[PDB]
Amino acid sequence: MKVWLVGAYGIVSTTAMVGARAIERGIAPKIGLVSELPHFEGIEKYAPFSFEFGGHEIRLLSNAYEAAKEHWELNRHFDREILEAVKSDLEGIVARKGTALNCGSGIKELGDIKTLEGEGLSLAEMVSRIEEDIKSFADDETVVINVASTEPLPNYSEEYHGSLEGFERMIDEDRKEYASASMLYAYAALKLGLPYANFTPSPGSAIPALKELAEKKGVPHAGNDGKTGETLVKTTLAPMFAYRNMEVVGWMSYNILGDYDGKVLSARDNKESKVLSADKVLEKMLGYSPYSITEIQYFPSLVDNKTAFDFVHFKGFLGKLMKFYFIWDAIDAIVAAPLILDIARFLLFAKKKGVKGVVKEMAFFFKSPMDTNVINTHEQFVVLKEWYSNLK
Amino acid sequence: MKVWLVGAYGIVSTTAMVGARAIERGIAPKIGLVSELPHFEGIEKYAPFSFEFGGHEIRLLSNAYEAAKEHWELNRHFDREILEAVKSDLEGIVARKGTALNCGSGIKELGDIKTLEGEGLSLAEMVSRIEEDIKSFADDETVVINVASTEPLPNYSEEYHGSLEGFERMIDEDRKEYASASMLYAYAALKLGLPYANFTPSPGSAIPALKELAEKKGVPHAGNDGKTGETLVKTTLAPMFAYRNMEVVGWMSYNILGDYDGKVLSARDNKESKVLSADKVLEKMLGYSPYSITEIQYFPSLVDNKTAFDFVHFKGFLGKLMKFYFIWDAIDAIVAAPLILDIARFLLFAKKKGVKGVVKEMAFFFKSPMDTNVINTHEQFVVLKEWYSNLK
Amino acid sequence: MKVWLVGAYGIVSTTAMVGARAIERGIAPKIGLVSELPHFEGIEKYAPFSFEFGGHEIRLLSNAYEAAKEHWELNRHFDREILEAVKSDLEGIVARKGTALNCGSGIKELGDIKTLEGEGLSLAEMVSRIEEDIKSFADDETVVINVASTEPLPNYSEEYHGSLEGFERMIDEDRKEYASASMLYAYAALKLGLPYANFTPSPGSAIPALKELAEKKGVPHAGNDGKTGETLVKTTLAPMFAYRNMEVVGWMSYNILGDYDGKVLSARDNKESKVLSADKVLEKMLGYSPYSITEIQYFPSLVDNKTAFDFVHFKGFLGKLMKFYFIWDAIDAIVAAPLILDIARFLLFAKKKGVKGVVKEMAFFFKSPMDTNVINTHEQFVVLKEWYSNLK
Amino acid sequence: MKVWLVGAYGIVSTTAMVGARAIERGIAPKIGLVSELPHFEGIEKYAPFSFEFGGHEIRLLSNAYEAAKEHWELNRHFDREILEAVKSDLEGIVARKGTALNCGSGIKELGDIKTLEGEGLSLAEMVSRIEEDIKSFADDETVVINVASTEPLPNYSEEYHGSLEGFERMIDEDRKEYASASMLYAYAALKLGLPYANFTPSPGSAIPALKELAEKKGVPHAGNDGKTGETLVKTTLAPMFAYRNMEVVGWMSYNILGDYDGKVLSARDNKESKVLSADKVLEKMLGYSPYSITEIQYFPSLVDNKTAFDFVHFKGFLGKLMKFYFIWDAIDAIVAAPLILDIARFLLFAKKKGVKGVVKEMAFFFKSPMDTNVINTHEQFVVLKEWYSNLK
Ligand SMILES: NC(=O)c1ccc[n+]([C@@H]2O[C@H](COP(=O)([O-])OP(=O)(O)OC[C@H]3O[C@@H](n4cnc5c(N)ncnc54)[C@H](O)[C@@H]3O)[C@@H](O)[C@H]2O)c1
Ligand SMILES: NC(=O)c1ccc[n+]([C@@H]2O[C@H](COP(=O)([O-])OP(=O)(O)OC[C@H]3O[C@@H](n4cnc5c(N)ncnc54)[C@H](O)[C@@H]3O)[C@@H](O)[C@H]2O)c1
Ligand SMILES: NC(=O)c1ccc[n+]([C@@H]2O[C@H](COP(=O)([O-])OP(=O)(O)OC[C@H]3O[C@@H](n4cnc5c(N)ncnc54)[C@H](O)[C@@H]3O)[C@@H](O)[C@H]2O)c1
Ligand SMILES: NC(=O)c1ccc[n+]([C@@H]2O[C@H](COP(=O)([O-])OP(=O)(O)OC[C@H]3O[C@@H](n4cnc5c(N)ncnc54)[C@H](O)[C@@H]3O)[C@@H](O)[C@H]2O)c1
Ligand code: NA
Ligand code: NA
Repeated sequence: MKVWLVGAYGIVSTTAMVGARAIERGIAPKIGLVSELPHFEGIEKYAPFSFEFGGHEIRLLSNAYEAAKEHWELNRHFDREILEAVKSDLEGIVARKGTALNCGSGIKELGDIKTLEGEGLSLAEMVSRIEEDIKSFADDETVVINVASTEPLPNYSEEYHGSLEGFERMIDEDRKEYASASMLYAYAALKLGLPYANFTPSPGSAIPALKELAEKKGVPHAGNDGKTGETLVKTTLAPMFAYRNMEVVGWMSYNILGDYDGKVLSARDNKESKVLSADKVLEKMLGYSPYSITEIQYFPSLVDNKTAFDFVHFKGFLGKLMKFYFIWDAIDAIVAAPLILDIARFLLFAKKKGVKGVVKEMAFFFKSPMDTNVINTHEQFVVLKEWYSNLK
Repeated sequence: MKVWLVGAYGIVSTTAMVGARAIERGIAPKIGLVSELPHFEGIEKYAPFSFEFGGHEIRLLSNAYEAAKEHWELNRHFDREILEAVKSDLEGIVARKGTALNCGSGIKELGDIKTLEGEGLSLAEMVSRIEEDIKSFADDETVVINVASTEPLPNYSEEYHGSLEGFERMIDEDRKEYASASMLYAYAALKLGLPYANFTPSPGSAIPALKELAEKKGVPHAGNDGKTGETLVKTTLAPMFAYRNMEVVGWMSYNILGDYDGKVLSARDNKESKVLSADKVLEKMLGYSPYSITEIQYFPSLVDNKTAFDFVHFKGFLGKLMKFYFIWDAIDAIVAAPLILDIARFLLFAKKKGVKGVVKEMAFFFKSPMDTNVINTHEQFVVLKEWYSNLK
Repeated sequence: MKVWLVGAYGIVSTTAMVGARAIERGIAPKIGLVSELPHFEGIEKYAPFSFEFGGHEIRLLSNAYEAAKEHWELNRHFDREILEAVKSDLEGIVARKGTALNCGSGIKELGDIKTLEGEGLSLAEMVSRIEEDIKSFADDETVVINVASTEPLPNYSEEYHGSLEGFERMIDEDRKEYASASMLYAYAALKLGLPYANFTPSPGSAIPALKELAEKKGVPHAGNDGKTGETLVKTTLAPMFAYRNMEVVGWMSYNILGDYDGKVLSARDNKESKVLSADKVLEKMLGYSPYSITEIQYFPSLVDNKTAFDFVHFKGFLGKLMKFYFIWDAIDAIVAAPLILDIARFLLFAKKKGVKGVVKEMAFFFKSPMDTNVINTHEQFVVLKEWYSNLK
Repeated sequence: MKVWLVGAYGIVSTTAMVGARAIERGIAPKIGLVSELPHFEGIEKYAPFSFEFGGHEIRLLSNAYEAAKEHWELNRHFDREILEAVKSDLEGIVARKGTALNCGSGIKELGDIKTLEGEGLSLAEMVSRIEEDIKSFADDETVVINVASTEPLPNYSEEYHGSLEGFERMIDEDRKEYASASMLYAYAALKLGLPYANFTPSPGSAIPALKELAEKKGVPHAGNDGKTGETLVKTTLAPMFAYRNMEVVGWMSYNILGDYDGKVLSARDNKESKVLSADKVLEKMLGYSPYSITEIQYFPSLVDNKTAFDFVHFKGFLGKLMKFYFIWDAIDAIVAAPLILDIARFLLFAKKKGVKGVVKEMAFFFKSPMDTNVINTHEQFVVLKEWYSNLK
């Protein structure tokens, strides 16, 4: 299959790519890959473990190996022997210039960039560029996945976001103020008939205009926001207090990371997307609102080794308060990369089984799952096993 | 309803008793009580929230208030106002002398004791004493719950444990070597037709002889070993790594507590019951065996504020290792006491709905659930909701 | 001795007062009191353990017992038996209306207040009120200690802060914009010849104008900002990495607390004082600057049980990075209250031994110690033992 | 200078050796090296940073590179580029067969071994072998350092350990029962006039017989037991509670590690040396005894990444209890290796300045410092700076 990755030179994207090749060549195991769990035995009928890559970027690099090597040099998150072994393959992956339209002050932190809007292009002329890039690449086993830096909350609009005719009136009118890059790549993927998933908390396809598009076109789509680390523990651990009839009175989450993702999210406007996609979640599981703080702070020595500290204060019998603490030390790109591969495969599956519109049943992968109030990791894994069973 | 509690002067038992009265008088909330969750709306038809208490003890105290006050003085785990309010009621709860038969070197740590075997009695004469105590107390809404100190592994016997005729040949023969106190109270409860649960990891009713008894007599029973704190997190958190196709390569659990339970478990022979009821659990959820250490150490300053430190080391994508830590700070008797009340109510329910034999469906409450390989807290809560739905 | 406490109805102040009486009546031990360590044997010649209290407040309460009881009700940070025992004594402690001048947006969080400036008074007329309150109270064994909510950074001024003639030209001119409440109480204490310490990070006496005053008047003074919890660990633990020739590359401190102090510091302008009095400290011990973040977030369930989470990332041999974590769970008022008593006693001592100006040698008590680059807790404890030895 | 290392193929030893060469070739920094702190400017007059290595081993390997590579393969605790760069130099380091005499059941865990006693040799004939190995190597700038696996407590003897004439009567008599390998290498180093340090908690030179020897021969010696990680925090952090007049009521230390050191210490008899060299330390700083547990458990996934979890429970004002937690994640060989280099250099220094007998002033490096009750890391660093100042 083919996968077009927006943000193709990022750490998640490049580590998905390193990983795919390394497993393909049989020099790495298949751990971390949900689509390789036994209950999904049979998936390789529809989405075999075979990948070719392309994508959009705004940072300047020769190819995807150079990009992979840049993150590796800092993180050493896979062996030098893997890098060497996948070099050749990754050198032939060359991203295309995308659009950083309304992608926040955070984008400054990425250094050297070049974008389509900086060429002067109108919305319609950018859309055309994006679609040309993908369609030239795409086939009938192609999926577009967004793994680009998180954008701030978009400029509000019922007219331009509320319907597909309204969204297309935006492009027609060249009303840049209401378009964000991630809306345009999602728009482009769906107009071309390709499945789309958003691994970031940027709006993407989560606006009505694009939900309506995906359905008309009969195209499956999923998101938003990969649930990979702290929030996975949170949606796995919060249920417990509910099952035991306890009140969570406060829950603190503090995350520190560096590298590009930590840099970008170091901006106030970009940060806001991720902190509000991480605060309403307790309520969806407990039905009420504990005092819940969630913070991201930049901390450069850690690079992609995002580390989180949470503290859960909770009432139990007689209303006596008690305490729980945890700490997560993992590299974000390792928890994230095989999920891109699973999501893709599950997308191809769903496309082949005639699925269209939000694949709500893929909530298991995401912090802000579209078109569903099922947040509890256990309930989401069941919904996912049962979804796939019904369609196999 | 009535509840006969073995170890009636313990902290769990006395805090169940304080709590029951305090809620009865409407001066405490119903938090921590699973039987009060909305899905169990309707239970109060069969097991209303109304309790009268009795039990067996070996430590010497005037009544259950004096006992409650002793633990309170050290722990202050509920308000002074509650204690005062429940005093009168608890002063009229007077335990009966039980049996510490083959209950380990740990029993020394409890100080002043007196037991039936120390009167010289044979097995048959002790059995008679125990049954006389309970039957005089019991009615048709009576349940017997074991909350006594944890016993070591019992002396092995196919003949005497393997069948009810064989177990009764033990009593007949006065073969003390093969009987443990907790087998005799379980034997007595079931011979009298009362439901029984074991909140401790001592054998209790978990031997074939007594499983066969409960069935013949048409009596429901549940256990073993209340899952209240660290192990609840463990069976709630371990699934996550499985759902995400990760390998847990090692898992460390270290617990420190004091007070009587920490004292008794400070012995090598008594400790062994609890550490082996806490080590095989990962396998039942993951299907393989991480390196898993589980320790209990005495630490007197903590009293009943058992605190646990766990560390989970796990492989993910490409086999990169990563780390998770947690720490649990809670008072054991607060996490444990409403469960005694739930278990009782669920026992009365099950009795009334004609249930007999192991109530496997109550696995949710226990670390060593009898007659079931369902350990995952999520799966156990579902099995419990569905059990009760089918019978309501 | 007498102690006038600014913020006399706060938790620190009231718990110093509860504690002093409880020890006086011999119903509490002398733990937490540095002035009671054996190397300070002999201090009771100059500052016996005997206290009478007064102070300034802006929150409305009948007396210091009602105030003590308010914090106790929420925190239960000492026994009910102590409260009862010290009631009478504390009921006869009645604060006087002070001034909240330029004390930040945070002051809103304290609810019901009344202040001198709200009566309309000029600077000179407020100064007069403050001095009248204290002088009526004071004797020759009186010390004034500031334990009031933290103020934001004051409005900058060389003219009005730079000299005593300049500061007094401020009062004369009624230039409120450049005066903060804590400058006026410090000004008043020193004009009356009383020793002063600042337990908060508000400017207090730490401006040149007031340093010059204290010297002229021959009056000892100390500050700023009680080092009681996290920062005590930080100045005790940071040296270690230096002694071992390691580079600290990043150090994260995150604090969560509630109650009034957490409320007030919940404001952006008030928070700023405490976060900049907690960030430059590493450099003073290591001589360079690790990436250091320090945050305070409001978290109401904790009340005065401020809890902190720090993470220290550091290079060692060959430049390999390694990790250290800690967590502090303590009630702030317990760590803070005996220090008020020590500081006072050490102030009276110093006054009697003819000491004047900044008592740099009391750095051991403070996060921002005036007139000294000695931050390392070990070095500060030595400087303090040696100071007192030289004067005894 | 030359350094003879007992246990020359261990991770500490080989990483000291990798490190020394890598710094020598100017491809690594001098971090972690206490002898390179500015207060020891001038040391390179007496002990320049220049090293040649030799040592005794019992595990079978071709040279010190193969040994270094074995630990590296598992731990990757320095770059591949360093290994390659130091290869040649390390290939020419070939250990000599030593003695595992009375070195515990733990020694089984090391796999393939060969030892002098297994050749049949008497004590006198082994001593001769050991001395021949070292003397052939030694010069006038040679030091012998013990970095071999920890031995159990030795078989008790006043006669044979109590005096040098008595110890030599042991060798003479061939009374193996009372000799441990580490006593014989220490005996040999000192008879040859070489300085000796013990980086392990095995007796070494810490018996009177060998203390008397070192003095007669005018030879400096130091130990025991490198204080590198958890215990360094403990002797840095414990003072704080004392300075603040608090009572530590309990202190828990739990360590988990793997690799050879964790394997060997996995034995009950070997473990005992390290747990009793880690329990009496609090008293030497606080003057009383908190409840203190200290444990080591094997945990193979961690290899040399020893991780520790401590919990400190302590009374403060009014006797209110409060809590502190910490966790140490570091690789033991990184914290340990430059100390071998410092200790050596400080040994050569001391030898040249005519120092003889225990160098008590090197306590700073060790968990069980000989001939001194100075345990507090701050006080030990001062004693060390002042020692060196007095002699420079
Ligand atoms: N565990 C995780 O790594 C995790 C979890 C949840 C969500 N995410 C989201 O995944 C995304 C990528 O994560 P990462 O850690 O690889 O970050 P990264 O910054 O290294 O990668 C993002 C890449 O996208 C590029 N980019 C930014 N805006 C773009 C645009 N509008 N068009 C085309 N390219 C653009 C950047 O140049 C960069 O190369 C981030 O939004 C992150 O928040 C990551
Ligand atoms: N969260 C929890 O508190 C928790 C969790 C799981 C299991 N448990 C089990 O619950 C039991 C009670 O816990 P606790 O903390 O109240 O301990 P506890 O020691 O205070 O109470 C046990 C009581 O039983 C009595 N006893 C001991 N052996 C007896 C015998 N054979 N016959 C009659 N009485 C006997 C003791 O005297 C004591 O009063 C222990 O086995 C414990 O391991 C507790
Ligand atoms: N461990 C600690 O508790 C700790 C450590 C370092 C510094 N401090 C500082 O101590 C101070 C008091 O701490 P707390 O926890 O008791 O807080 P608190 O809010 O309960 O007490 C402060 C009291 O001062 C009063 N106040 C505020 N501004 C005033 C003004 N300008 N004039 C007169 N009264 C005023 C408030 O009404 C309140 O009653 C805070 O600044 C705090 O930041 C506390
Ligand atoms: N931070 C630390 O690494 C640390 C801290 C304090 C003490 N120590 C002590 O340092 C010693 C070495 O630590 P390591 O982690 O390198 O362990 P390691 O097991 O890898 O190295 C010890 C080496 O000594 C050899 N050996 C064992 N007994 C011997 C004998 N009697 N004669 C000659 N060789 C022998 C072993 O074969 C091995 O190669 C251990 O005692 C350890 O407890 C280490
Ligand atoms: Na870690
Ligand atoms: Na705690």
